[PDB]
Amino acid sequence: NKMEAKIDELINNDPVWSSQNESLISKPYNHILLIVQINRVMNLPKDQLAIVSQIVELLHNSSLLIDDIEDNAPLRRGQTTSHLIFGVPSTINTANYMYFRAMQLVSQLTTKEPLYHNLITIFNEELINLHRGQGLDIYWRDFLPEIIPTQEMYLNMVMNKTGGLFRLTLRLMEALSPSSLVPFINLLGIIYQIRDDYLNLKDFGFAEDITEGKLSFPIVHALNFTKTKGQTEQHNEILRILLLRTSDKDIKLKLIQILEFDTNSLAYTKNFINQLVNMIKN
Amino acid sequence: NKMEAKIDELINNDPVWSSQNESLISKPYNHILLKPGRLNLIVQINRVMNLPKDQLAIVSQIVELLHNSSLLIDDIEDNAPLRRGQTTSHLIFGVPSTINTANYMYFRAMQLVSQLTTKEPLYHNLITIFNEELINLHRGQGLDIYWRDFLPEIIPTQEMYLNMVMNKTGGLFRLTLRLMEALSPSLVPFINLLGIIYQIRDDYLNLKDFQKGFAEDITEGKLSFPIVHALNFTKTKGQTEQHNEILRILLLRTSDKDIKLKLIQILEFDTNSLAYTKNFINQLVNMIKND
Ligand SMILES: CCCCCCCCC(O)(P(=O)(O)O)P(=O)(O)O
Ligand SMILES: CCCCCCCCC(O)(P(=O)(O)O)P(=O)(O)O
Ligand SMILES: CCCCCCCCC(O)(P(=O)(O)O)P(=O)(O)O
Ligand SMILES: [Mg+2]
Repeated sequence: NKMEAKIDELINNDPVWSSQNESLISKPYNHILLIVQINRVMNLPKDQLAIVSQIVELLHNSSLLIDDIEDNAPLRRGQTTSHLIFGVPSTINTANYMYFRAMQLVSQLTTKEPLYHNLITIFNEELINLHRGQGLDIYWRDFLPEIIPTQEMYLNMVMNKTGGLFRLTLRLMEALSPSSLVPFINLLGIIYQIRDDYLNLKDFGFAEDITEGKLSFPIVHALNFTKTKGQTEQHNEILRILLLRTSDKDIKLKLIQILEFDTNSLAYTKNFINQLVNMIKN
Repeated sequence: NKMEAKIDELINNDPVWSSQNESLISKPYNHILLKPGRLNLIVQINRVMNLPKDQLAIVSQIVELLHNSSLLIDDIEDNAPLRRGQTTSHLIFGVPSTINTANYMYFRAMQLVSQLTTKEPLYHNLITIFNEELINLHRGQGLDIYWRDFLPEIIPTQEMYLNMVMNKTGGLFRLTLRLMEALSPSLVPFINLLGIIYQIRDDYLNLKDFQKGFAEDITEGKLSFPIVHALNFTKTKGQTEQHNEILRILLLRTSDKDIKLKLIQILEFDTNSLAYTKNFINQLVNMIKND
């Protein structure tokens, strides 16, 4: 009787969610928490610009939470990663929750049915590309040495992965522009990712990419260079170190030395970046 | 300048993605499809809804994709060793690929919504429903995981448990119903009640089948309906030792069969949570059938 009235009230109402439940679920996210120039070309009413910014931050910060779980990373922005503090379970769920909260902010960008559809299609396509690229980068790392990607394979993976959020931001803005730079943002994403792989080793930075076993741009060059020159032992030593998932700084340095002195992959990568930067700068 | 050409063809084209690539990253998902898992429920609701078969199939693929992908994530979150009688995908392909693939399929499911219509207004409503219920699904899952992982910081009351279920289990049931109603050329209250019955019966059988199954909810430390009743019952009656012993067992995350059986028998004889739950289920069932 009393129970029934309560069940009645419950099922006839929208699901109950308090501001306090929201805070509990947002903890892994708030922890990591600690465009306008592109707008000098797009000129979006500071209104929409606010939402696009929130969308990008939600996606970007959430994808980093997941990326850190996927790479078992101990640090991010100089502090202990969220999953080590709140646990992997809550961190995955919170990150995924923020993906859908970002998705909901898209509807406040516009109610114009034609443009709305376009915005959700862009959001959908680029999150698809982001995940395809991440899945490929993860697959090569976790199945090593089953597949050693080539430079071309690596660049296609980057166009999907890194290119995704770069293209997402640019395409949303362009579509809302009251006034294509995609080829340019793509080049920019490639530069940013290769430089990120390069600096991970040069700052050595804990050179966490080695510990993670990542097929970075220099590693890909080094593996294909040693394969081509028939340097079996060197090729194998590189694979052996990546497979150790080691945190030993001496071992990480040993690999970096193979890359500096045997395959000259760091100079190779620097050069490649300079040629890309030149394509923009020229 | 030959690199320049390659680079140019690269950046001026859509990202390259092959069917071989698609197959590689689909492994964790394909594995959960190997064993049968709904198409039923959808067809029953269609007696009321009358969706043409070609659209019913698409709603069906959407719910399938989301449900299966949810289970991949759920199993990682509960560190479940088995799903549908087989080794769990994360244990085979690893947590990283599995998280990524499950999340990838959430977006492939979203992409399918546009195979339902070309009418802009209706398209917008379907996406909004999709979006709302995925938000609700994660809100309830967030709470369920939080209570379990930070126990004994929060001991939910029956009411909090029911709101968590309305969000979590209610999410897929309402998503399915709302999409169909929005397509039909409200049974929401009914579907909410069906989901609550479904979840509580699920919590109940996980223990009763062990007292044919592994009472894995105990190994997972879950604040199930019978556990919620027992924790509040022991607190209310001043059964301090049993209240703390229930907490200690959950926190063990144990696979020991005898320890799980001890906890189930505490629910059976000491707190009468199993009988309480069996009756709560019957009463909810009565609210329907008798109407
Ligand atoms: C589906 C989530 C994909 C997130 C990818 C984010 C890129 C992260 C890196 O920038 P980081 O791990 O050095 O922060 P990447 O070098 O591209 O792996
Ligand atoms: C309408 C949402 C789906 C309802 C059906 C759920 C079936 C039960 C399982 O989720 P489980 O027995 O592994 O917990 P499935 O694996 O999909 O059969
Ligand atoms: C945002 C992911 C939500 C996943 C929800 C999965 C519910 C699965 C269960 O049906 P099962 O773990 O017994 O298969 P639940 O009893 O509700 O945990
Ligand atoms: Mg990096």
